[PDB]
Amino acid sequence: CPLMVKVLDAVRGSPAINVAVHVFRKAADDTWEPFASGKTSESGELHGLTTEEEFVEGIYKVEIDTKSYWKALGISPFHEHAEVVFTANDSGPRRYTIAALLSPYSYSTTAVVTNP
Amino acid sequence: CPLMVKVLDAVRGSPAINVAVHVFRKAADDTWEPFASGKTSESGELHGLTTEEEFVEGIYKVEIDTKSYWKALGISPFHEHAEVVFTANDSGPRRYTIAALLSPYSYSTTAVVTN
Amino acid sequence: CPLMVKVLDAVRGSPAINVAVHVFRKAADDTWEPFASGKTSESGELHGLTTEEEFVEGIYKVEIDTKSYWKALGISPFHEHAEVVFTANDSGPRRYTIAALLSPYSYSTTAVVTN
Amino acid sequence: CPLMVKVLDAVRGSPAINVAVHVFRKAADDTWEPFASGKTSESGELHGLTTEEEFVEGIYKVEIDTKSYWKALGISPFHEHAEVVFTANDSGPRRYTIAALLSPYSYSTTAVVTNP
Ligand SMILES: O=C(O)c1cccc(/C=C/c2ccc(O)cc2)c1
Ligand SMILES: O=C(O)c1cccc(/C=C/c2ccc(O)cc2)c1
Repeated sequence: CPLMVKVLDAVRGSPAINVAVHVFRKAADDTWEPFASGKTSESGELHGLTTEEEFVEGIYKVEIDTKSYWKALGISPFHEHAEVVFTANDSGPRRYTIAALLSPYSYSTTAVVTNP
Repeated sequence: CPLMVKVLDAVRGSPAINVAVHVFRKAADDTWEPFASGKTSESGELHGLTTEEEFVEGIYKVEIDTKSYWKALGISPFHEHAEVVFTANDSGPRRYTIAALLSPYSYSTTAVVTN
Repeated sequence: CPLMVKVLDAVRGSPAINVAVHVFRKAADDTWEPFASGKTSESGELHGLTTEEEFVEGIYKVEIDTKSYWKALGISPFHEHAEVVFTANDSGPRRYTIAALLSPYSYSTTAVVTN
Repeated sequence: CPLMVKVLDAVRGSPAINVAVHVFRKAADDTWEPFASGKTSESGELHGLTTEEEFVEGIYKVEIDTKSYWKALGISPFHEHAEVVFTANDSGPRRYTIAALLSPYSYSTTAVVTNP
């Protein structure tokens, strides 16, 4: 798993379950091409987005659909989504975990990057 | 001042000074059109981006150029930039402060919306 | 104003108003002695805690009563309070702002230290 | 594992390894009694602090020794430690993960609380 996403809910003190995530990769024409998508599990984790072969060098955008998440729980949140944009694999293959901690008017995101 | 941006540096414990910030408004065709921009001041703040008359309801994106900030400090960062995307709503309070707290591999952001 | 405290609410997107804050200074016997206290204002800020003359080098603790804040909003929170413990250092910049961003099961805190 | 601690480094984008953690529990006389201690592993996790039997109702303080961590890496940080104080098990046994994300002048902490 070269790319994993983990989402936590700071209101409930729980994993954020069933959060939609869309990943894009910048193409040669500078547009955002759809790359992979999925949703978080009961553990707040999303695995299996991509493979070592497919996850080449590039600029990637991980869009976490926080608004849709909060609305389903009866909260009208501030943000449309949380976007995480980064260059990947520019010094060879790495494993990336993108973590996000969500509140209705705030989020934090961090990356853990390891060398296989 | 319906929209203010404040940026802080979690490594040095200081305002993040001279950070480029670009604001975009989402157009009818879903593209992002430039709306306003500037650089944070010595206090890490950017005022005067827009006016009440111009800041109508709509979807806005605030892009903070965090990569350039870290590179100028000799620090290699993770993100290309920080992006804060939100809907302006007239029902809610009138003044929006978008705050961002920056680390090389992490950022947080919150909105303080008041009257 | 060598020491200011600012508290924000990440659920409502607002200042955290009327939050009790207590500051302690560590004594020679390692106990925490009361130093200053107050409640945050309508802007979520607490000014006037101390003076330059009184705020000497030492270890300080800022306790923010987050539990009472959430309970007053009908929300069950995790922490008893938020505690920020730090050393005041004369070598560094003169003004300390301790900021805290509150959620029911999480808080963040940063220091903005300036001249 | 009713109590687990996980620590991440926001400067390096990595687990925070070898971070000392001391847990205290408030006694009947209102003093903080030493309860358990340990340090984070290569994954930034600390397991095995306590047991279901030992981890009774109480007010607990988890002190994460962030200053000692940052100093070893050549950074003079702001905080002495990060303290996390909470009532545990007041509605029956729960599993607690205390997570902390560290920077030299800032930290964030969150709790994930699950029912076994
Ligand atoms: O709004 C101001 O005037 C203000 C002034 C000084 C500090 C801050 C901090 C905000 C913040 C953002 C994210 C986070 O995780 C913690 C704190 C805000
Ligand atoms: O890496 C994991 O598996 C993991 C597991 C459980 C919790 C977390 C939390 C991360 C986090 C993110 C943002 C923040 O502000 C504080 C903590 C990460």
